[PDB]
Amino acid sequence: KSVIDGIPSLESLCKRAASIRREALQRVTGRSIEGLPLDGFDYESMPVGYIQIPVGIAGPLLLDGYEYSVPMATTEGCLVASTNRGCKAMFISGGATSTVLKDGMTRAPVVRFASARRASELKFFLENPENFDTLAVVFNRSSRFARLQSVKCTIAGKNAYVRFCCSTGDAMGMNMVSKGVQNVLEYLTDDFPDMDVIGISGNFCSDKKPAAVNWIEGRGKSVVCEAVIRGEIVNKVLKTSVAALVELNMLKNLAGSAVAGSLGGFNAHASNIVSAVFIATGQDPAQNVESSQCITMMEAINDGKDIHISVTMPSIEVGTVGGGTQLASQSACLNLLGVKGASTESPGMNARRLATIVAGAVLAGELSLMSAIAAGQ
Amino acid sequence: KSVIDGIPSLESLCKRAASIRREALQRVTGRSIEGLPLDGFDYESMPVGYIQIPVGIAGPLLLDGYEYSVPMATTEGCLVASTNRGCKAMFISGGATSTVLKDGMTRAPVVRFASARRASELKFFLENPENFDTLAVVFNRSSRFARLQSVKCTIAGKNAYVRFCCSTGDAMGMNMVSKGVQNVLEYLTDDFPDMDVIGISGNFCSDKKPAAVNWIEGRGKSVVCEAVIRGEIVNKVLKTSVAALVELNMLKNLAGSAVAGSLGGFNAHASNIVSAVFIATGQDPAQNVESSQCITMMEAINDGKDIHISVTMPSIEVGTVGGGTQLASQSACLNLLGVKGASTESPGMNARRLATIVAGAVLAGELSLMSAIAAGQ
Amino acid sequence: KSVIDGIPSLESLCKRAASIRREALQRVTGRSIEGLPLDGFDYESMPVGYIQIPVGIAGPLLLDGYEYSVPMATTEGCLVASTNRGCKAMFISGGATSTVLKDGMTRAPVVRFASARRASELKFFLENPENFDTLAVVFNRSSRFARLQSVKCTIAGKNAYVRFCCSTGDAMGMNMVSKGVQNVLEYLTDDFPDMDVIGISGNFCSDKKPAAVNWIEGRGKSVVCEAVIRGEIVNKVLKTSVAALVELNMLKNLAGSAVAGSLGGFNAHASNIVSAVFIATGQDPAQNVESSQCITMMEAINDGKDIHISVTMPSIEVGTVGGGTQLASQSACLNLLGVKGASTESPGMNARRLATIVAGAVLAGELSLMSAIAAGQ
Amino acid sequence: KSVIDGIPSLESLCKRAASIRREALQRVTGRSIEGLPLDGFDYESMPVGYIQIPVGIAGPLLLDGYEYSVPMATTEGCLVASTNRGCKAMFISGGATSTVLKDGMTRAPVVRFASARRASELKFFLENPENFDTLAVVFNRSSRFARLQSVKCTIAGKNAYVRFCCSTGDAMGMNMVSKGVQNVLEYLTDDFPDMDVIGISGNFCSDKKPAAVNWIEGRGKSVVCEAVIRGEIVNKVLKTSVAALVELNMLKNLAGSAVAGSLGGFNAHASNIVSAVFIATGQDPAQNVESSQCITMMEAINDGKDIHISVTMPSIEVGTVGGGTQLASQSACLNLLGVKGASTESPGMNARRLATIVAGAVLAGELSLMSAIAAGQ
Repeated sequence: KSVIDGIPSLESLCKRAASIRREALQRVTGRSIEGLPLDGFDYESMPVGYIQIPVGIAGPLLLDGYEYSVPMATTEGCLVASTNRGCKAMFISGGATSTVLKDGMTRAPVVRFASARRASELKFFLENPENFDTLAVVFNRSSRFARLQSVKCTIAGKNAYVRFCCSTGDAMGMNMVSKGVQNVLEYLTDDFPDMDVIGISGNFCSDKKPAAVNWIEGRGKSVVCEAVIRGEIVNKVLKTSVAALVELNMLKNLAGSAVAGSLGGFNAHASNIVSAVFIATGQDPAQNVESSQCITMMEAINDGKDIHISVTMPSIEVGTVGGGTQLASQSACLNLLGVKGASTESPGMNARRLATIVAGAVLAGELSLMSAIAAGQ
Repeated sequence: KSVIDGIPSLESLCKRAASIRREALQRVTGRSIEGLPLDGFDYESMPVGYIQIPVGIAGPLLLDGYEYSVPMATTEGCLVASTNRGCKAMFISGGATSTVLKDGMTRAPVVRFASARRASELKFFLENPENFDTLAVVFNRSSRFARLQSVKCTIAGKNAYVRFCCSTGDAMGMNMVSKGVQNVLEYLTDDFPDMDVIGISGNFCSDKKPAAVNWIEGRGKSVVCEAVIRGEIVNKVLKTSVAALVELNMLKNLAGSAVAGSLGGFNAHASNIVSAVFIATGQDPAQNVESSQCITMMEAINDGKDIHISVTMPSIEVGTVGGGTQLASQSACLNLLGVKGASTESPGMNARRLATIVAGAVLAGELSLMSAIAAGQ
Repeated sequence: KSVIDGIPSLESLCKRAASIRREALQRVTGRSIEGLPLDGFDYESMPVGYIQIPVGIAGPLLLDGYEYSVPMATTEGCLVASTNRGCKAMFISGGATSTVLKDGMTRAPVVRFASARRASELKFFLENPENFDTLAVVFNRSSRFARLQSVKCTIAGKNAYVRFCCSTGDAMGMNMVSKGVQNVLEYLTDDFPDMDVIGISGNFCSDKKPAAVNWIEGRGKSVVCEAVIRGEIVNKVLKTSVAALVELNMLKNLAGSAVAGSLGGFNAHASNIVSAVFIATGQDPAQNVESSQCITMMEAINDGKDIHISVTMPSIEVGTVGGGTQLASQSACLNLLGVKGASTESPGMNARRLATIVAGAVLAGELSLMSAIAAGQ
Repeated sequence: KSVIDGIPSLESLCKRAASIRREALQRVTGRSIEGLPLDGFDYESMPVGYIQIPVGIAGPLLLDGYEYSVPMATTEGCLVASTNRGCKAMFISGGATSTVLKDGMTRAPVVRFASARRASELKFFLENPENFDTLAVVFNRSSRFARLQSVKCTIAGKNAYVRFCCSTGDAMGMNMVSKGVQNVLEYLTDDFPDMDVIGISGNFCSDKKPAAVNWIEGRGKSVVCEAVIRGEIVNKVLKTSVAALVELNMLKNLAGSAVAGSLGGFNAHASNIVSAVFIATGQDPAQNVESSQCITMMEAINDGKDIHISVTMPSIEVGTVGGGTQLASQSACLNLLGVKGASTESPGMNARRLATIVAGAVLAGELSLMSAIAAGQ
């Protein structure tokens, strides 16, 4: 208790230190943090406690022939219940099919020269296919798992925003892409000694921000997920018509988002589902900003009898290794999905499958909410 | 254990039911969820468990003359440590000043008519100042706390996207604005019996999506937060110059975001800080998407000797009543900030103060990360 | 010819001076400008000649009960021919109906203070309804025709972007809104002597740039134009189906523009028609950038038998007085439309009608090109 | 005159026909088009006349070591005069340096399949480097000058937006890229007989619309143009300081455009200069919408003594062959610049040089207007 004393004049004595700081904070603050638990968490895995978010289960989600019980960390029973209704409707409709369209994490440092002419010489150097193997060798010293895929260099005046894209195995891969970029920036001091490195991120990555570069180019896992709901199931189960769902999608998710001046927001509530699964599975909750990017498409097929439904999500940023993924509670949620840790089969397959599951759960959420709106007409 | 049996052929027997579903899920799934705790949570407050996120403390944050210990729910000690460094630098610089520029939650139903001419008659009706008091009376039956502020009606063909804005006291207010919109849509069946209500949300709100309507118009709390760091402190404490910080802000947060095609992403990592405080204080983590919207400005003042730093955040969506805010752990975090529950002084003052604290913590995070980048040159 | 001499050692001796500069330019340049005419133009109305663009006629365009022969200044006979086909199809379909949703030109100076707190005091002052009549009196000294409608002040750090909106009679009104803004900025030196005026335009207007402020808020004339094409005419004349046109609109103008990351570009070729009419009628060709902003909507009506078609154009910037509108050739084109000069009925009615004609011609162009694409399937 | 009769009962008897239609139009319309000339134009090169726009000269513009007299087709003497002031300031500052960063015209058809899985198979086929030479051979039958550079396929649900990029020699190249796309779509019916071609343009090109695809990826000529103005010239000639110009650029062209929600509009008035040169040189005036895309950068160099100024313009769409470029008056304006017709040296060099001249004239306009604003403080 004398430790709490010196309040007078943290960075520690983990749990013992955790306990000391709590009393110091309540004493100095004058505020009770009574309902914030200390006990029940391994702090070895400036902590003062931990918050609790309840995990609900949505499913079974039938995806590429497999059944998933989707963990959703949220306050609202109504989000789990609604996603669950979407899972049931797709389960009797042959389930969902996912396709991974692209897989690579990006980092875009800003560097500058004395002229745009000189900056353009870095661009032409880096984008010359003959130089790729050398840049990749330098980059890939980053890690066992780092594989450079591309370098795109955008010039703005005497500045270059140099977008590196690489695979990172089952890691989300922000630390890996960064080490790789540092290798290439050090290697470049030979042919480019006039280069000033302004920052490891020039906001062209673009990390934890909505950006057209990510919508156009993708970032992390670019995924499309689709299902066909038969007319008879749209009528009997979803209590609407093919026509009403197609029209609502066009008026709400396409025209409405257009009128609102949306960037990547051509969907009903992808953000709700992405956030809940992200927190359950120990992802970075700040990457929900670009991971929720989605265009929902609903089209009449088979002479207007059935509906083709899809979500296209260009920038799902997930990993199954590192960060919050290796805490006990979040690890258990990845294990439920069968994507805990690195892939046995081939590096990155677990993080890819996680991305397809997010997209499948988003498709279920879109079908359920859009059906409820349409049925309520 | 026979309950787990009928697996054969949730919506319950709260904790007792919670326990039953867990065994049913592990048995049916074939997957261990061993490290997901059941015990230690009041389920009365389809749950199968809860995840734990550790809470670190950033501060003291000196804001409008008061000192705050900012709870940050995150995996990374480095985010708390960095935000803490920003708090110290501002604490010796006279602290931060916040200004609330606007406060109101929005909902934008999509309705349609047989013609754009007819849709325009709803627009001119709703936007006619003589009709406001009648619309407000109908709207404000929503709640003791519901106060209609404005109605803006955007026409797209024969469709109207009708944006309602109202104060909601200390509630985030999505349910309140929605009840109010339903009152007005029912009242309108008199003068507009030809009106088809397509949906309570036409994506023009715009909720949990990045949209220019929210950047231009605001949503929830629109806040600016500012501080002045003296040259001598920029040199000795932040290990950089006024010139280097102003140039990095222009090249990274302004030019870089512009080159990336950003919408509201004119900042270094507002999303990181917003997400951590949002989860600590039981906010909706999906509203991080628009609540992270921020332009960071850094300008040389006093003949280039000092630096004026600010964040302008048009759409911070927070409440201190309802949702996750009334769970034990998240309640304790609001109580630390002194903004638990409804305002004693005047309804909405707690949710406003919470918004200013988020903006202050974001300013600290921006100063710390931008200083570290600049100092690393 | 000695004048051309002093080539030796812009701003003049109008036609006489025009002729002198031409020889000086060919002599000094070494380049023949033989095919650029000098004769045939009244230079009294550093000119070296004039270019010629041929004027084709599209119509009759049946709009709000009147018939128009639409002058289109363009190189391509195919653009006039296609727009003409659209006019015919609408002419047998009952013609088009326009609605003016808003009419006001904007200017947004950037001003700054020592703090965001102080900048916010200008915001609250300017947006306080009690101050409006005083601001309007100061503003409206601008002109006989200047009528202030609104002032919106956006704060970014210690800077204010102050958006003034006013009616300007039949003038496009950029010079009028500017004089009015100067009056208000001078009047404000009393209560705001600390205010630094950084520029008369802070790019928030936003003039001759694509900006979400103009898409969301409008600028100049905000217009919707609509028509109904009967199934039998879609089949027999346009050689397609209602279903094919609705699907093409959703896949091309909505989904396609969304995938492209469009701002206000939810249309097939509004820009082609706007540019041609703008140049014919002596408008500012640089304002084509925001005047082409358009969402094209095509919806099945009457149990899928007929198609409702519309264009919604939030920022058509036109005048019938001042600028190029009072040159001989462009005056003749306005006179063809019956909108030459100021309105006899009421100030602004000619410029409003011109805006509805542009929207009608755009609707015709959209119907023709979209029908040709659909029919080509 | 009996021809005008049958008014009774567009497509012709060129000038003879031109004359007939004029009387028919005045008779039927009741409107005089007296000041629209018929005589003075070769109609062999549904015309009813031609408009006249006066051509002013800006320069000399010193660009990559050469001097240019820049033809500007505009109503306002003040735009030519202002651009002229910018040319003088750069002329005594060592002139401007341009760099072409990319050169290729794009077309993006929308095609669809029964599934996103099947659509993804077209993507992987088209983006497989092993298939490139076959696709290029099929594409390049388009023309002597058509050279396929890249194919990027974006999937949205069961739809593919397939972006083809090719060089087109000195032609703007919209017709060439289109023939090439038709070759590839016909060749694909072998391996993809299930493919439905919805349209030759799916708005992902993106032609005559502001789109992030063009800002991020470029379209036509991507150009950067730069100059250094010495402190002594900023003081004595431009009547401002290096500090004031850098601050105005950051507050107006960067922060202001950001606050406005601009896409590619990070500049003062690029649109004004682009439109004037486009019309003078017979370019497509509708392509001003994307050709005006520009970020203006102004940075203090040499210990704050001098200013580095640049424009980066990702999508300048110009040709010197075909369209309006081969009319007499517009041909004379290209000839003044020394870029009339196809390149003798190497195909495309004339259209590239034209693009660098536009960028140089835009830089001059930006320097002049920004200096005038700064000097007026």
